[PDB]
Amino acid sequence: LDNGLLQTPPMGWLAWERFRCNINCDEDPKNCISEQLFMEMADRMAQDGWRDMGYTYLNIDDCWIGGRDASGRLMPDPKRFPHGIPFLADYVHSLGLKLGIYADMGNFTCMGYPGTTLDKVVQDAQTFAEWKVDMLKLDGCFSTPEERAQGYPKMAAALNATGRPIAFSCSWPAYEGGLPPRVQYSLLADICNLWRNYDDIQDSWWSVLSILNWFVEHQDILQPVAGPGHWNDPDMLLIGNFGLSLEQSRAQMALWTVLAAPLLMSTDLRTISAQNMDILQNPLMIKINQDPLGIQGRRIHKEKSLIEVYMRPLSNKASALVFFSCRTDMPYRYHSSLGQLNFTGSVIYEAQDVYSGDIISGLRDETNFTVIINPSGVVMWYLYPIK
Amino acid sequence: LDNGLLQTPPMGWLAWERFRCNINCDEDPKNCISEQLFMEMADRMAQDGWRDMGYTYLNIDDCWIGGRDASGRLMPDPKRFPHGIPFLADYVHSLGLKLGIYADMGNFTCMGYPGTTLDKVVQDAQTFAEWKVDMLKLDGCFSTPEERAQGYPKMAAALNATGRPIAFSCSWPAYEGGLPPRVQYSLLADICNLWRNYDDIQDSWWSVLSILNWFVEHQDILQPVAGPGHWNDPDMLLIGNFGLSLEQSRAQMALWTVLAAPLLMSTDLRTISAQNMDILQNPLMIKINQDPLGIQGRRIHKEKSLIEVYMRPLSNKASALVFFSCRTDMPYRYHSSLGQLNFTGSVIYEAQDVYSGDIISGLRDETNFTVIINPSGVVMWYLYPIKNLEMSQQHHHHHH
Ligand SMILES: *[C@@H]1O[C@H](CO)[C@@H](O[C@@H]2O[C@H](CO)[C@@H](O[C@@H]3O[C@H](CO[C@H]4O[C@H](CO)[C@@H](O)[C@H](O)[C@@H]4O)[C@@H](O)[C@H](O[C@H]4O[C@H](CO)[C@@H](O)[C@H](O)[C@@H]4O)[C@@H]3O)[C@H](O)[C@H]2NC(C)=O)[C@H](O)[C@H]1NC(C)=O
Ligand SMILES: *[C@@H]1O[C@H](CO)[C@@H](O[C@@H]2O[C@H](CO)[C@@H](O[C@@H]3O[C@H](CO[C@H]4O[C@H](CO)[C@@H](O)[C@H](O)[C@@H]4O)[C@@H](O)[C@H](O[C@H]4O[C@H](CO)[C@@H](O)[C@H](O)[C@@H]4O)[C@@H]3O)[C@H](O)[C@H]2NC(C)=O)[C@H](O)[C@H]1NC(C)=O
Ligand SMILES: *[C@@H]1O[C@H](CO)[C@@H](O[C@@H]2O[C@H](CO)[C@@H](O[C@@H]3O[C@H](CO)[C@@H](O)[C@H](O)[C@@H]3O)[C@H](O)[C@H]2NC(C)=O)[C@H](O)[C@H]1NC(C)=O
Ligand SMILES: *[C@@H]1O[C@H](CO[C@@H]2O[C@@H](C)[C@@H](O)[C@@H](O)[C@@H]2O)[C@@H](O[C@@H]2O[C@H](CO)[C@@H](O)[C@H](O)[C@H]2NC(C)=O)[C@H](O)[C@H]1NC(C)=O
Ligand SMILES: *[C@@H]1O[C@H](CO)[C@@H](O)[C@H](O)[C@H]1NC(C)=O
Ligand SMILES: *[C@@H]1O[C@H](CO)[C@@H](O)[C@H](O)[C@H]1NC(C)=O
Ligand SMILES: CC(=O)N[C@H]1CN[C@H](CO)[C@H](O)[C@@H]1O
Ligand SMILES: CC(=O)N[C@H]1CN[C@H](CO)[C@H](O)[C@@H]1O
Repeated sequence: LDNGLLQTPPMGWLAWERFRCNINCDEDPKNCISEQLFMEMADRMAQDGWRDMGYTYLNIDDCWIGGRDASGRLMPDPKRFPHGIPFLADYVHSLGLKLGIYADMGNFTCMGYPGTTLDKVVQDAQTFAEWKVDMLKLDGCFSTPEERAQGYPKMAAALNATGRPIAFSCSWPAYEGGLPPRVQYSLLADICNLWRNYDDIQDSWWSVLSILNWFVEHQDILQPVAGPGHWNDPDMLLIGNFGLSLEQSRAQMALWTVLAAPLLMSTDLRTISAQNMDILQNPLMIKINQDPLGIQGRRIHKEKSLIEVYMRPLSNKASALVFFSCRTDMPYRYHSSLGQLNFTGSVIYEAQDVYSGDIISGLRDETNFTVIINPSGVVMWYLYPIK
Repeated sequence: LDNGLLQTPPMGWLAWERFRCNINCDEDPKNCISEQLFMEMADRMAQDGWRDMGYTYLNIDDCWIGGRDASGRLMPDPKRFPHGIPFLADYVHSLGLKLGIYADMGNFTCMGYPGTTLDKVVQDAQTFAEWKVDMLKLDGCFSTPEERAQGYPKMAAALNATGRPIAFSCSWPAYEGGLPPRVQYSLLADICNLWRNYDDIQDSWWSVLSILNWFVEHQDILQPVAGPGHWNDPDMLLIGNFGLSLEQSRAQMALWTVLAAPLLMSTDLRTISAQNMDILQNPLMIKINQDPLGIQGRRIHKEKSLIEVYMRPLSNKASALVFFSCRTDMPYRYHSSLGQLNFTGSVIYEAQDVYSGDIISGLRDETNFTVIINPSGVVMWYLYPIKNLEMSQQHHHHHH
């Protein structure tokens, strides 16, 4: 979407995966969807390095809505958002952050809150702009395909007409199977800054693998459509939650990075472990994710050993490689060379291991190397030519 | 098997899951299958609390064999076991541990090492006893169903005839589909101390779930067969390795305990984290696993919320309860009561949370309670009539 926004993938925090539709503030005040939750997360992002590392969006998901007023104007739940959304936008802005919100193209939100029907699209866009929102995720429950086909373009146009830059995240393709012929990716790129292609992530390794598999199965279609201002979105990071092991957490970060995915966390920033912070705040990893060329990577090799190799092209003749073990036994010594991974001949390279920080220098295409990859884990290199 | 052994489930360490068939000692001396590996693991078991908490077996799996000598006697790989197996058994015994070994009822071991064919069953049994081995796992690759039907009883008879008590772990049912009519559990209970019912565990939560699902699906058949001296074996613990999260690691420990499973670790004890050691060395957890009645537990409740409840009967009218969340979203507040979990009579109970150590007092059947269960995780209670506390302090003694 040609609105000047998200020339690199969005980084931030999104409520949904970890906090879901918990509205029981009487019994669970610390974890319910509420103004307090968002203010506390904003504070952590400001104070604990997140904003400084690039994590700038703080996004509200489903279950914020209270109703519509006599003029049809959307309102937040007054018990859980007592000061209203402008208050929260202003608070987040005072901390150098951006506020995202959520609506549904359809009669109701997925969890049954008031929907943004076709006849409400313009009003709702105007309300969000008036509130000084910075991003909108438009879900697609409780609509027909024809309604979504009218609605998503209508919302892009309505947001534009407000004059406020609002990043636009579109769930449209996920409701239509994610693929041609029903999904038109050139159309999506013209109307959306990012789109959810596929199924919601859940807090499990199986879920991560299911998403990775669908993305890699369809990478010939998906890889070319991503670029500055228009990203594929394989969903939220699980890092900091319950379902991923340490190796798996590091793997998701590396693989989302090579896929030029949004880095939208969804975890309790108030209690996040040092180990998990270190993954998410890895400076080179973020540099790679945020590479200005915005070229989504691909799986380039799959071996009978169950080692997979992904490659992302980067600025300044650099590349990212992710060596990914789908083995479930023990560490594996993977033997390769840059020549076996299709690199340019006669060039000499240097590599930095993104997780260890160690430097491997003087690699020619013919140079044999070994990387040790743990099960359901990765080794990631940032590689560039040297003199 | 009525050989006086494994009146409670075996606890120990088995090389296979973590170290597999790594024989490259030239490139990987610290992690290859070798006498050094076993000696270092024994030292850790003796020094770091494992033995003292009940982990007594240290078991060799596949890939130890060098060949057979001119008389047909098994030899370990001389480059990897330069001192021989008797030396290793002696070393392990000197630390108060027991040594397990591995063979295959078939032409070769699964990784292609010399097989214990029917003609070698007796000789190999005699060799193992002479080496002062304490446990034998008998795998089933490269055999026919008739060879297994002959061989597993033949090995049980051969071990018996050596006069040395050797705990006998039989893979037979895993090669027959794990179920009647092909598997005859009444025979297995008479010839084996434990048996691998089902597929090999791998270092993933999906694997743990697949095994749990199978045991729960078939628990009407499987639960009654387990007891002192004859256990079901759902395979090794994954705690300490790569695939399980913290919540999953605690779940596996709890569920294996409720199932009266062996607690056979397979992890690098030299680098295991304090957090994972704390799960595996939990004294109440181990007490429950080792309960002298040896009654395997069952899943007693499954709810549309994806919370499941398992219960294991214990000594002195105590019970273990595991509340298990198969949810994949966020912590869940599970509301229940003992009455809803088929506790009847007007007994007043107390519970200890096995992981937190917290005590919950004054539970009657009607008492509403809430437990907070994390996704792919558990809450586990040791539950007892409160009158047990008093009665346990009011026993009276006299000299004989
Ligand atoms: C509502 O919708 C409109 C229409 O889509 C948006 O207006 C567009 O905004 C974008 C982003 O600001 C503009 O794109 C930029 O144009 C710059 C100059 O282009 C001039 O020349 C072209 C022809 O060559 C004319 O069409 C145009 O009128 C301009 O006069 C470029 O310099 C920018 O380049 C950027 O990208 C390149 C590579 O991608 C980088 O090398 C640069 O560094 C730089 O980052 C960019 O292309 C676009 O021109 C606008 N179109 C129109 C018709 O006005 C509104 O932004 C939007 N409003 C809201 C609130 O959402
Ligand atoms: C080869 O195979 C034979 C079976 O064919 C095995 O022989 C059995 O060995 C076990 C273990 O040693 C024996 O079990 C023990 O019996 C002891 C004596 O009980 C006798 O007396 C009672 C009468 O009171 C009879 O009912 C009974 O049949 C016996 O004749 C018990 O004292 C032992 O108790 C153990 O367990 C209790 C807990 O339950 C503990 O408190 C005790 O401390 C103790 O550990 C035990 O039950 C069994 O009797 C033998 N059976 C037969 C038929 O002889 C061989 O062991 C096996 N050899 C090898 C090398 O594997
Ligand atoms: C989104 O909401 C609209 C408007 O509420 C839905 O349309 C309405 O749907 C109801 C029933 O769900 C319709 O009632 C039906 O009327 C016919 C008349 O013959 C009757 O035979 C049926 O038994 C039933 O009562 C109602 O007419 C209709 N109203 C309007 C104004 O269209 C729509 O179904 C919802 N869309 C989605 C995608 O969920
Ligand atoms: C287990 O082995 C026997 C014997 O196999 C022979 O010796 C081996 C070392 C190897 O070199 C084999 O190729 C030899 O055939 C197998 O029984 C034989 O089966 C073959 C059919 O493949 C048949 O021609 C012979 O008649 C059989 N020989 C005898 C002595 O019965 C047996 O099938 C193997 N079992 C399994 C489960 O693989
Ligand atoms: C790389 O390894 C291959 C196979 O292991 C070997 O044949 C070759 O000599 C090695 N190449 C170099 C340049 O050392
Ligand atoms: C337990 O909770 C239910 C509501 O969920 C209530 O109706 C019932 O009376 C409670 N029982 C007791 C003993 O407090
Ligand atoms: C594809 C898509 O937008 N899925 C969404 C489906 N609906 C929930 C909230 O109800 C989340 O927003 C989830 O991310
Ligand atoms: C059921 C069974 O014994 N499976 C075994 C299959 N064979 C390997 C060694 O090769 C392991 O021992 C594994 O535990």
